[PDB]
Amino acid sequence: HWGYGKHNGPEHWHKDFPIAKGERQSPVDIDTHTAKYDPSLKPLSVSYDQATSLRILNNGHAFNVEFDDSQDKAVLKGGPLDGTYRLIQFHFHWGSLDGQGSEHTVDKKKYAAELHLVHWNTKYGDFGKAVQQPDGLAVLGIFLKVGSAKPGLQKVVDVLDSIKTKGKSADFTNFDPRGLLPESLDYWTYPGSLTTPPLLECVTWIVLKEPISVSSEQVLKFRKLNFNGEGEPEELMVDNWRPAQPLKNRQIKASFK
Ligand SMILES: CC(=O)O[C@@H]1[C@H](O)[C@@H](O)O[C@H](COS(N)(=O)=O)[C@H]1OC(C)=O
Ligand SMILES: [Zn+2]
Repeated sequence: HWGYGKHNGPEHWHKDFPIAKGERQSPVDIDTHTAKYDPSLKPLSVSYDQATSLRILNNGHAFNVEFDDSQDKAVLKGGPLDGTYRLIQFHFHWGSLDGQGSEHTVDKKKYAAELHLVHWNTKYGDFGKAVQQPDGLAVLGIFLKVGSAKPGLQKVVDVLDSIKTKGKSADFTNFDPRGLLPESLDYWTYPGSLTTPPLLECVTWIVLKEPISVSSEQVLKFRKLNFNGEGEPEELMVDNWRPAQPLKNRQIKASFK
């Protein structure tokens, strides 16, 4: 099926997933000088105090830190969002080199990686139904640049050795996603899609202006993961990012001037 290699990569997805060429695909390039400050946006509210992480899994495309979303334990509200969006998982996209890896770009600039915290609109009862709605999901995107270490990320980095290959998973309780946030919640926002198949156009993207720094040693460990299952020839997990798509009939709004 789909992947990021030369033969199954994003340039091919449209064949199985025609929506790949759709009205509101992600990611996109964020042109800081075309984005419009929107004074009517409410402050963004990240409420990750009761967050309950459960497990980390290598699914052959990325690794997912999964959260207990049977209740409003960790939610996202405010900003451009209507209602309550519940945290289900976070994951990353990254490159084979520090100059690439992010999905969204800022004035065409690629970051070394991009963290995605995925939430679903609780008005729809479950994730499956929410992906079928134009306001079904809210993904909080955070850029990673290489520099000094992010201590809050290190717990994640150390467990990757135990989920090297596709299908593997490890326990991952008591992780606090608040340690992954930058100091500022200034953001850009636009309507978009999942960035992997099925590429459903159900996402309100919230992309933070301020990157977090991670060390080269931290990102290197991301790059030791495998796309392949155990006992197969090694395909390093790198460059699992979709390039920017056309903005078309959309506007990006900023929470700041
Ligand atoms: C459970 C799972 O497979 O998660 C996917 C995975 O984390 C990652 O490859 O990105 C996808 C792309 O989503 S992302 N980039 O839009 O936020 C995720 O897909 C979805 C449906 O959550
Ligand atoms: Zn993602």
